[PDB]
Amino acid sequence: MRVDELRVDERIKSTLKERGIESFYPPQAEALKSGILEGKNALISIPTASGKTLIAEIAMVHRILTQGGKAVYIVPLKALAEEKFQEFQDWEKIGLRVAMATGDYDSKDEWLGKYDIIIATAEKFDSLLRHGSSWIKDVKILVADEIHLIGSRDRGATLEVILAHMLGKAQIIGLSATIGNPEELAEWLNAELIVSDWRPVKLRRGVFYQGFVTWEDGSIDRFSSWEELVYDAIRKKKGALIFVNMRRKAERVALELSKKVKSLLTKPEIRALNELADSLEENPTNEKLAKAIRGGVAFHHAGLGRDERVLVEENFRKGIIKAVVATPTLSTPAFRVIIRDIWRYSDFGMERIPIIEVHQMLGRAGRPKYDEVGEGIIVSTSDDPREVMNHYIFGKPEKLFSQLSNESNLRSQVLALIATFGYSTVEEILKFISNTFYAYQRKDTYSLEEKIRNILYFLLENEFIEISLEDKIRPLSLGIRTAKLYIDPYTAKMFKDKMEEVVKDPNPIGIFHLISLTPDITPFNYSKREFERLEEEYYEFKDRLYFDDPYIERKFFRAFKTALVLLAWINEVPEGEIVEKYSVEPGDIYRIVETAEWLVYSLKEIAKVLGAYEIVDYLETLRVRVKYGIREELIPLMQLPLVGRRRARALYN
Repeated sequence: MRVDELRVDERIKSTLKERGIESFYPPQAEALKSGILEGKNALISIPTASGKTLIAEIAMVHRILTQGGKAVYIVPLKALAEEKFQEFQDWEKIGLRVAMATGDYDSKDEWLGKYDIIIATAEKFDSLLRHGSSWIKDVKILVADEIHLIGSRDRGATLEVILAHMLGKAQIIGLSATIGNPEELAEWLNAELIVSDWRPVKLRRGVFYQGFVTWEDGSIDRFSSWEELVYDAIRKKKGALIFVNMRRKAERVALELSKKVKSLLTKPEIRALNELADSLEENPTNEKLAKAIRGGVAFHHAGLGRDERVLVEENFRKGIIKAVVATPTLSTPAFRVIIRDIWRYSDFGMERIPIIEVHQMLGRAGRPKYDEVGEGIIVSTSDDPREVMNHYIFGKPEKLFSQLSNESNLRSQVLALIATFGYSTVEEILKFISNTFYAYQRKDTYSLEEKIRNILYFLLENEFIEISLEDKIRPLSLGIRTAKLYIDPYTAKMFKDKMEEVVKDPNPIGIFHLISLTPDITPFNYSKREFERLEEEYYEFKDRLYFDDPYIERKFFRAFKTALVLLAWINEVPEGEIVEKYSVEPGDIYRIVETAEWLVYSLKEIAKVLGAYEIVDYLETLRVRVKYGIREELIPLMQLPLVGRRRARALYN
């Protein structure tokens, strides 16, 4: 299909041409002629390499232009939002307002009412709906990217919830990877189903086993070692992407590869890779990233700061970096994609990476511009080669299961309905359930109903809600406030129960430990080695905490380690020193800090709700200290367009 055969305003055809696009891939055309341009819902299940995002932009803009209103683009993580924001800029050339909303859960954000295209994570949008933002009624279409994450135990329930709220109120467009139950999800969505595996560049998938790669077609190719695939790819001017399961693993493998890749890097690239390694902020975690990069290979994982990760990502794109070793969470295309591990550590033991995931990983092979073929190789270190092939190259992807039973999401969601959506009867809350994907999969209805009755009891006991002998459920201040803060009802419960202790002794350690013990935060882990030190410091500072005795406990000390880290953060300990002293990386530090700000904020708000107004100012000063990791006497110099503990501290001196 030629962009000009597209029955849409010239403004869109014009913007695409400027983009170099003149025609659509067969999968794109099928999607564009399925009814999405006429408002129908649709579920697009095709390779990422086939431009799922373009089908969404076109249907969004066409939607707005033909009927005013706004378009919502829901993104998986508040990090794939800035990239969606950059690529959605060219829509402003035709007068479209593109906004990005990610955090700050406690606000209606009425300022978004003047934008046409809004990008947000599922959580952020879920809370906007709770706050009842004025403009939401103007949303005419919502696009959910990687909609298949609805099957994620963690946050899939949130995505399901907002989708359940929006179905039949706006056009819904889902973008997903291949899954086992495409038609079931499409039906629940009352959507057109577009399933395809057509891709621009041919994809050859194989398995590397003891000196050889066996491709799906049947042929065999010798390779002395899996790493040789990388080396070969690099010698051939192409690049390589290698997936691993652990951070340190990614780090060991990156440094390793780089030790033999450097002898393939012309003077320019080595010269450049050095100007590159020297630009990295200084800290342990980067020192490593440094050595590897000067060698041409880099590692990529959550333990690295946002910037570092961006620097890697783009330079791999720029091609200045020949290969990047990365973990899954937070993972451009490459000629060769190597999956070096097929077993990952879960709390359920070491398990095999899901099929849906391996496919998504192999699908990143083959750059439209530079390749006549893309190759994805799974490395079988100690698995039956044939079994690996049959399970990951010829096995149906997993079927998506509603993750609505996730007790933490459900408890927070049952209250949200009562406290911000006016549900007042169990039977009415059940009506909501009936429109969810859980209800549509006809999954165990009884068990869900009982978990909800129990949850209502929990909420009724802790005074978030109230009931009548007529059984009319109505929310109370703490209920409404909790729901609007987006925190788990249980962390609110934990704040409420300890509010007397906090006002009796307001202090950093106590608070950080308290918040780091709730469900809304993932405390730092600790090893067998340091645990010794943690115990002494604990018993040395048990007076400042708000809990009697851990025993009378793993999370307790994780939270306690976290309380110490944050404490050093507010006391301006240099990043690098914190990384060292507590064995933690700047990625987790920024993540935890950012979450602590949110959580110390929510404690202030819950304090307001419970009369403890005398600690409000303190917690407020604590919130700001946590956000920038600074002493109070610097909070003024924080205003600036940008500075931080960085210069600020020096300035003040």
